Amino acid sequence: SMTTPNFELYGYFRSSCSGRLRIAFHLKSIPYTRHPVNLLNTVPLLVVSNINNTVSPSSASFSIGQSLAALEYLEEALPTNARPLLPPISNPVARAHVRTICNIIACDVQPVTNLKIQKKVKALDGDPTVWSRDLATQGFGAVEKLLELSAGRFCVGDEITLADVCLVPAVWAAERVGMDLARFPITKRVFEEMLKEEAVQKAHWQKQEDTPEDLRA
Amino acid sequence: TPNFELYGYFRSSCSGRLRIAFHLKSIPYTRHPVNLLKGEQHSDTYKSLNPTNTVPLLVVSNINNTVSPSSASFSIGQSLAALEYLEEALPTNARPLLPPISNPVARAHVRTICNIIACDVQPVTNLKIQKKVKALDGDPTVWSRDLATQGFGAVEKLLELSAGRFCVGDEITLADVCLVPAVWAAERVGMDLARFPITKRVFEEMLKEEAVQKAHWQKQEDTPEDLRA
Repeated sequence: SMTTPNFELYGYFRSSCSGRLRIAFHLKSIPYTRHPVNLLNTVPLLVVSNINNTVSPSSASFSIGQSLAALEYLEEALPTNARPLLPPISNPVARAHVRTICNIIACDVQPVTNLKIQKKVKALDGDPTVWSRDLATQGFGAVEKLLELSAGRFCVGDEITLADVCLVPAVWAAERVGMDLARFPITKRVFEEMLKEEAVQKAHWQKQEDTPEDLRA
Repeated sequence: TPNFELYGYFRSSCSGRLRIAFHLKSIPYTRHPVNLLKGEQHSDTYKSLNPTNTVPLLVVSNINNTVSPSSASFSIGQSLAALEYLEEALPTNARPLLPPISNPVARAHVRTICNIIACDVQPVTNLKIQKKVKALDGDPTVWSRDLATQGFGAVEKLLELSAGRFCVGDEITLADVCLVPAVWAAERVGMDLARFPITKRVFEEMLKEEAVQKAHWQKQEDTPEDLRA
């Protein structure tokens, strides 16, 4: 097998969904072409080429506009990669726990606290910051109860999984609306352990090419 | 103890996904209806079933729980995780709902469709967010209709690339299982399904399936008499 997928990521330094993929690519040492897209229509968007597109066979590339599907694609399309981000298939219970945590974040927090929805909330004369902070706080409470069951060094045991990959950019996004991370001690410990990772530092929202100077670290 | 217990509600779209998947795969389960309109998920009987109190809740029993080994059960409060769990925990089931592992591109396409519904539509148009919108003095029905119309436009674009008889090719996948209750939820808020011709056709093809009829929101033990059909 001589199959070598080519990856290009249309992303944004501050997008929490783009940050999942940045983290996942660095942890797995998978080279990608970064195409920054300044949001101030889908971001992120991962374009995979040099593959068999079994959906659109005459097409050179295959697009994935949803970060969770893009993450699972990385797990499935690269079976020889030295770092799986899921427990193995023979452990469906641990995989379900990992996916539960990803879904609380990807389904219960991110979609109700993004720019699009904050704007809809301001259109109803609400306070988008308060709306987002209360929803993030509630979602992190559910994350924390699941981490009480599974966390070791990381969200699920002592290895990094997709759960930690989702957790990190969601902490960045939650802190921006003033959520107090200290309310969720296992989440906080796992977050900090993840920031010790060089791959997480390379994926950092303050450390990308399109990070504005005011925001750089 | 049953292998599977679904605490569901007849008109919950996430519960609908699970009912459809169980019928499609002929997997026996025990149904406990929890009336979300009466706030029954806060009652004492459902106390010890944490999460906090989510509907649907899938309780899985008689298993080796490799996360909490002192227990022979676990519960899953996220329908997407629960759907994937059925695929992996029952690998020899007569109806797999994802294309095989040797076609990761088609599994990615299926997951993308599920994610649009499960991430971009259902969370912003569910009962919790509608109540929040109502408290702002907005119209929750209009809010949800706009958001579902927008999500369906993105689904329809993906179906243009993949759909045959069903969402992805000619076989039922998890994309179809997510689509059906999403169409039910969207129509409930006045979305015009005819604007999305591929979605409409796939939805009508799914409604030909007896399993979908057994999972139908109008055909559950807890469907009120005036909503039955």
